[PDB]
Amino acid sequence: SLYNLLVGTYTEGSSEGIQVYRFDGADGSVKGPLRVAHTSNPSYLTFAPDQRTLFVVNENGRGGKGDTVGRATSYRFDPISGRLQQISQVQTLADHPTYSSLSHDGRYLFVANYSVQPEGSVAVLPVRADGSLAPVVQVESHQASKVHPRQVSGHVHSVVSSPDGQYLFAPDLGADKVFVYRYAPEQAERPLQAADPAFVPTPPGSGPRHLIFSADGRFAYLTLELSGQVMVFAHEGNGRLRQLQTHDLAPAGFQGKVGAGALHLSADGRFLGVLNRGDDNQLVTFAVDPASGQLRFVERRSVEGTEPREFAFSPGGRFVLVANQNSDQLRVFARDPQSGQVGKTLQSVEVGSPSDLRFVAVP
Repeated sequence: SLYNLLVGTYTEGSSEGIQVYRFDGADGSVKGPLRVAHTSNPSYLTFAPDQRTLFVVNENGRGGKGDTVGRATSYRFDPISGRLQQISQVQTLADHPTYSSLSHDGRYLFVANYSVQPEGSVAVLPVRADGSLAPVVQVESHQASKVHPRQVSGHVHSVVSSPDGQYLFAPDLGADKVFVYRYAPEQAERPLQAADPAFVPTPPGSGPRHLIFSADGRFAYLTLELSGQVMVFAHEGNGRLRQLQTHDLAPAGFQGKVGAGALHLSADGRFLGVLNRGDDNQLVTFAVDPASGQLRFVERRSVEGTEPREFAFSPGGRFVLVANQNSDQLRVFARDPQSGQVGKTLQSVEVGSPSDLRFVAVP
């Protein structure tokens, strides 16, 4: 049961770009890399539904040694050989683009410019029929909350459409808000229209980061980086969210820094995994109530490294893989798809500053 495993990375160290590995669902082994696509800081990977057209953010910023402006790059991917072919590359108009997503009709790539220095933004990039990117047509920056030093300017950390695709949600870690836009392709010159409400506030100094929706669009889950929490919302459609629940990621009595990072639901909708960084460095697993969407704590598993940046459940659910950015390693763990429990460490993979993981089956 063999899959391509594409690994995004930061390229300040040994990595030279996107690394292509092979994952075996039969034993959990990771082998490679087979190929590396040379490019600057390809830290987040987004595939079109064909699983052949790949969109990448080049998370460059002004204080870098190398390229200093944010870019987005598109690729074609051959899942037989592992080959990646660059199609196009354009500026995102702000530093550190760190996340992207395609509009539901494929007409645009929404980009989250994080921008360590002022100012971050949502950027809108048209996508041509051949998968090439066109220059930015819209840029939206935001007012910051100034509750934490990391919030003196706006920092967009994800851009996520509702599953029906009509609205685009943009958690801004510097604003303590999730901004909400209506997607209006009929207005090619400004496809993102501010909705009502225009945002969903989060607690002061909480740092909203990543948002996901349940498959049925009824609920949304949001990490709060600075507070070390995950928030549960009911999604009403029309771009409206109402708060249901907030849960700490670290136990009561945990002394040490915390940081909430990536989150993903399992393919059966039954479990939510959330990373907590800081001094905690755990994958936190919750059971998801299908009726209320609320979360019940199941377990915490040490990621055996520092700054876990992303993770991915394996396609069959019998493994989970964590990218430990500061440790320069991937870790593969056994997983029980029934209980959601994460077990024995099966392998550690040395890779420079890994930041994202994506599975594509080998035809």
